Amino acid sequence: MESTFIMIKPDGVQRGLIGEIISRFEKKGFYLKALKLVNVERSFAEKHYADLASKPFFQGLVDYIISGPVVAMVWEGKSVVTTGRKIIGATNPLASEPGTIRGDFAVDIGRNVIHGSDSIESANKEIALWFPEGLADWQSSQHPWIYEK
Amino acid sequence: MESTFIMIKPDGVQRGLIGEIISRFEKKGFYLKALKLVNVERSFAEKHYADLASKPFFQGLVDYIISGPVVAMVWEGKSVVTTGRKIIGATNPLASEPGTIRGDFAVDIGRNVIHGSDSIESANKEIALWFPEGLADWQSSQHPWIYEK
Amino acid sequence: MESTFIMIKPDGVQRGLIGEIISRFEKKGFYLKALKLVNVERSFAEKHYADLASKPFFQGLVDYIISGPVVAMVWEGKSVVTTGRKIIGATNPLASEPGTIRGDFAVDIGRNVIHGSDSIESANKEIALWFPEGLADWQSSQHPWIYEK
Amino acid sequence: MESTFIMIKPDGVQRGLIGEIISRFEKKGFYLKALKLVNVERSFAEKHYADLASKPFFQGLVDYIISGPVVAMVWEGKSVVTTGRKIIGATNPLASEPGTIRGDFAVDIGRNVIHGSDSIESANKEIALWFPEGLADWQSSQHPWIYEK
Amino acid sequence: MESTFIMIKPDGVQRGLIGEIISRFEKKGFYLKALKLVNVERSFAEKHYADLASKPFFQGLVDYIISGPVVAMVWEGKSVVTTGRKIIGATNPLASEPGTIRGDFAVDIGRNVIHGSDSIESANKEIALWFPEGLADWQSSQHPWIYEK
Amino acid sequence: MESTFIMIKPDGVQRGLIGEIISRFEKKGFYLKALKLVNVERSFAEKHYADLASKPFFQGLVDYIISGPVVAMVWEGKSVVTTGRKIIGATNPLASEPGTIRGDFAVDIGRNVIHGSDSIESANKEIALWFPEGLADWQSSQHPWIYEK
Repeated sequence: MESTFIMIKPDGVQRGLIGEIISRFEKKGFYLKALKLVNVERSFAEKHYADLASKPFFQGLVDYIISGPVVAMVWEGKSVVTTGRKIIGATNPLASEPGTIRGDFAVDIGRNVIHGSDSIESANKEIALWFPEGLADWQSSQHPWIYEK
Repeated sequence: MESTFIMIKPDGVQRGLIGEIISRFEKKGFYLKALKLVNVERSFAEKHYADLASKPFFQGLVDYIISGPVVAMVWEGKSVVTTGRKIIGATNPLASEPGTIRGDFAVDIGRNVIHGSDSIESANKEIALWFPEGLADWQSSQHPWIYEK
Repeated sequence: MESTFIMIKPDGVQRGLIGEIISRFEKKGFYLKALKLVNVERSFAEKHYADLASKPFFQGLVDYIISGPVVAMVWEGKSVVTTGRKIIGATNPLASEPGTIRGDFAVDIGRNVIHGSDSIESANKEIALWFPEGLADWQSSQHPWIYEK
Repeated sequence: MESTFIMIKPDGVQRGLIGEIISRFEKKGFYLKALKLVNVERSFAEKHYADLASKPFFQGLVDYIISGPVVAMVWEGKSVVTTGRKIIGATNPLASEPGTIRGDFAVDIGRNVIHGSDSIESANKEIALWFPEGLADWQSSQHPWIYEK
Repeated sequence: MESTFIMIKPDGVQRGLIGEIISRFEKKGFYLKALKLVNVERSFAEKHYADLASKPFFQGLVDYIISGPVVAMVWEGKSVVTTGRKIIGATNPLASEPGTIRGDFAVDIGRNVIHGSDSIESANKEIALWFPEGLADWQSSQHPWIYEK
Repeated sequence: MESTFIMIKPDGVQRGLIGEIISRFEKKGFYLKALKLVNVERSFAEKHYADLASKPFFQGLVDYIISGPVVAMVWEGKSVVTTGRKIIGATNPLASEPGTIRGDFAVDIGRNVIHGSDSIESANKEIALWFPEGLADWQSSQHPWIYEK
């Protein structure tokens, strides 16, 4: 029942990786509980990157994330926060192992295809930020085969 | 620039087919312009299936679409309304071709995984219904390789 | 609940297509009820192809099937007999459409990868012949999403 | 010519992963020498898990493995025992690397999809238990390109 | 031993479809006998499209084929000419069937991803023009499982 | 703009892995700049392996590489030399991780499917030797989405 925030970045949209990314999370056994394709504006972007407001690359982060639509998602499951980062791979795509999303698809840190919450507290914050409206809840018929007890 | 409405039905979500379906439209070269996971309510379901209100099965259609979340999508491209439906495949399982979405995944007309607009006219209507908020516009850098001129 | 007999021929095994073929039936929503890797003896082969003993290429069918192990399967589902044949594609892989098993993988009628029962009465005979030990029964937790009611 | 015992557990069957799993071993270049779908009997399962008999989670293992059919397999090839384990991934899916079977597909240690022999000695034991009748026989035409010498 | 000329057009290259296209011919059982990535020069293009010199779309064809590199190939196998064309699918994207290359990837007749010889006579001519240096020869270890006799 | 030499060995061609290998490089975001199917002649093989001329296994290497056609390629991108080797996986398939080319496909060090340049120095020498004719020039429409700036 842990939940995490996964965002496909503008480059992930442009390079036609939306379905592929979602499939990795689906096949893993995680539950998609929220999803929307959205164009972000500066003021929202500034809130998402709030932790980095004092960084000199802050403006570039904001300039980029508004330059194309992104796909915002909430995924739910056991250890989905840390396992979500494992699926995504390392920060630098070139250090990311084949088999991970960044390992298979990315080469440039500034074009790293996807974002995943770095921690349970970051996730709760990110989810409240991106999905004020809440989630589209459901119960998977495969629950008893994905999970024990 | 033609657009169509495409919905992954409750069985599509439950059977873990969301990414696979999206990948097929992406690889075809179509542009995703709206996307969301939603739990549908009765009156909205009744509006969506309005054309069938006098049919005996109308109630069943409504009950089912409200029984689980769906993925609502808008796709844009040349002839996307009919080509969208070609990729989806015939309604009747006996008539579906291997290589289409229903040809590959569906065995029951009542569990047909996905549904696309019949016409430009009905698409316009479905888009206005499902996405009052409008679309997330963008321009693909692959445009000049997908389309001539 | 209808069932059909599906057999991967010795060329299917040799060309490493066992998993791919099984995945196709699984993804379609059919239920695997029996499965084994078998070396076939001539008298058994002759029983399998009994309804063809009068023909000249009867010996040809028989020799082919004893030339290496085969994978014998029972698949269960709505219209699985006809649908099984549709997925397999035309007998002459030259006429087989891309998206079918023979359309994707085969070029020669004498190496056409796989066999599916041609009718319900043939399926019942074949299942009785290959699996007198019975089937492995189970209920899929995805049943209510693959089938209506 | 080394051989190992690989078993797709009931959740692998239910989640439709049979073909995918077989494909990974085929593509690696390993040779399938035995295959059956089976419903496991309780006293048989108690034997298979004997080495864990005095462990706490022992009865749970026994209860679970007879709760649905499994796919029992023998695979042959150089270092197939250790390499089969490498393909399968870490026991705890929390640790399993993307690109491995459990890394790609599993989230719960109690629903970890598949089993492979842990050593040559376990393999011999498991193979004698599950396939007392022995193996199917064949020689791959790809042998001289998979192996040297 | 029949051979055909298959060429991936600049849009096929730009959209990253090179490996995918080659895979489809490999899996079918055909033999790659010649292969090169090449930039095409205007007068060579004029020669390739010579038979269309009187047509008003001639110059557009010439401009387009030289706007990017192409992957020129020779494939060999039974009925490879007509089957090559079948794998490629209909010229017009409103007609291309899902499961074919154009069916799966193309939406515009002017950006149709790939070319295949339309007849044995055309093949022979194209092969002589594009590969006067001849072919690379080899024999596939899979020949006896792809072909009978 | 760094470039590397990647060669699919005879076993990779025989096993029908050509397209699958190319796809992995395309999907990562690298640019194919040279590609051809070649029958290597003894004196050229001796040049390619010149660095190992004093090794006892030198003649074995030479014998193998001329036994069947290879696919020679040049790929370009950020850190493509080291990244190429990462995608390919460990030299010994006992160590190669699932997700890498050798991880997924190879089991014998002597049949390790593919080779990539081990350094920028080696890559330059290899590119000069295999592609004296030079590289294809083109600019990917995806460049601004693969690379920042």
